[PDB]
Amino acid sequence: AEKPKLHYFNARGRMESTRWLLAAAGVEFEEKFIKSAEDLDKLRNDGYLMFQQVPMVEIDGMKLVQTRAILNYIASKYNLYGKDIKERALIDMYIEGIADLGEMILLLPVCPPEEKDAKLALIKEKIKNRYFPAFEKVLKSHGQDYLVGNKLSRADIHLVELLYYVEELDSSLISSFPLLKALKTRISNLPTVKKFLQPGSPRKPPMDEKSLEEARKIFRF
Amino acid sequence: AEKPKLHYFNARGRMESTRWLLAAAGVEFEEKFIKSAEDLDKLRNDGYLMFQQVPMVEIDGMKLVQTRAILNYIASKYNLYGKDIKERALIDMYIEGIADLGEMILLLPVCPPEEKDAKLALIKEKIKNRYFPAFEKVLKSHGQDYLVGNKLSRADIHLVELLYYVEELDSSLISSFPLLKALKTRISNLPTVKKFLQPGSPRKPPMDEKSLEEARKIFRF
Ligand SMILES: N[C@@H](CCC(=O)N[C@@H](CSC(=S)NCCc1ccccc1)C(=O)NCC(=O)O)C(=O)O
Ligand SMILES: N[C@@H](CCC(=O)N[C@@H](CSC(=S)NCCc1ccccc1)C(=O)NCC(=O)O)C(=O)O
Repeated sequence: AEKPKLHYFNARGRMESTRWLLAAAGVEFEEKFIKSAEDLDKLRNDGYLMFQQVPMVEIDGMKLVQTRAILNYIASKYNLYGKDIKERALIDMYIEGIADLGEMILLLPVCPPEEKDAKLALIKEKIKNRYFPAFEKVLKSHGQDYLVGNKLSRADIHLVELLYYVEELDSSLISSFPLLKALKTRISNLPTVKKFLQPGSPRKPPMDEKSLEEARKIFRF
Repeated sequence: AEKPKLHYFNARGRMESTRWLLAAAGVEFEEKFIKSAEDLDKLRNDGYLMFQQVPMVEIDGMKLVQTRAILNYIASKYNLYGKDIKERALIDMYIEGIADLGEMILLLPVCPPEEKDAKLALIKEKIKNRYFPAFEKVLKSHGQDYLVGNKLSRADIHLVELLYYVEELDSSLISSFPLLKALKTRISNLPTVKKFLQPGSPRKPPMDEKSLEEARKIFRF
């Protein structure tokens, strides 16, 4: 049990940001894929899940649930959480904006069909007018290669992950954000992240209809 | 030196857990209330809001947005975030469960009238069968006065705040969790918290009709 062990169903979902961070940190992990409501109930009954939910990661003797608890620990453990409390505040402020946007995109597929169009348009408007400007502005103001402390952090990893999902959405959205483009390229070419982006890795594909129906079967929603 | 300043409207909303945490830490703070969309637009134009939203807290030379960024910083600063990353992992796991429940309760008032009762019922069920059981188990597990590290942390503060909102919802819900009942009593009698719970503190009341209108008008939803 040297490898962290990720419990989740076979999809990006709430576990993918953790997959990215671990990979960018060069940490190898195992994944135990939930395939059925029965598998989830198994974990639930063996007392593995504090709030009866996944994501859960077995790491360092712990059974960590809650996405942010997992990410925070992993980021600290591998020195990707800034150097002090004030760097951490910037990292936290940045990645919480990223989380807000990411949550909107993550849930788009379960928007009621009569709300789907307006929600997509809202997401595009916020990307254009709120989130991309905010992060371009940060890069522009210190001119450095990384978001915080002139050094690779979880913030660059989380943001670049999001850039890939926005590109899947509408490849034109990032067009007028040169600094964001540059960041995506630099980060994507880091050896650990390059390897994750390449075919064959544990990186997961966009959720399709089949996958969405598996999640409804498993999590009973 | 300079007191923290809390930028929000005059309500609990997303700023109340910050008010609790600062107050519990014995930190005096000031509030600048937003009363109109025009006040919000000023903070925006002034460049004070990274994502054009509040909560915003001015603290130690930073304009901190994002509830979790704010709370994380304050928790670390006043030694309420555990003594090592393993304790922070437990704290994070606990408080993210508290966040999940708090979010359901926070947004209850903006449920459409034909969803209000169903949603309320779900909440009560999750309190009774998922969340209170988890936190009671943690307390029963080590038998100590505080959730983590045998010492006051943000987890105790965030939980007890939540126990007060649950009491407003349905005073019977806590009835079969003696350790939670006793935690609430103990934390409520810490000098700093006791003063916050007394009249005249920055502690805010439950949202009533007018408050909600002020919120729609101000934040344009
Ligand atoms: N705040 C928690 C949330 C955990 C959570 O919601 N877990 C889900 C599983 S996570 C999820 S549903 N993954 C897919 C998300 C998704 C669904 C549909 C379309 C797109 C994405 C779960 O366990 N449900 C069972 C239950 O609560 O009884 C966290 O961040 O870890
Ligand atoms: N993830 C962010 C979210 C901040 C946020 O949503 N702020 C709202 C204001 S906070 C909120 S609306 N508080 C009221 C809570 C409430 C809502 C509905 C019913 C009852 C209470 C805002 O600024 N909206 C304007 C905009 O996005 O353009 C954070 O935690 O800080």
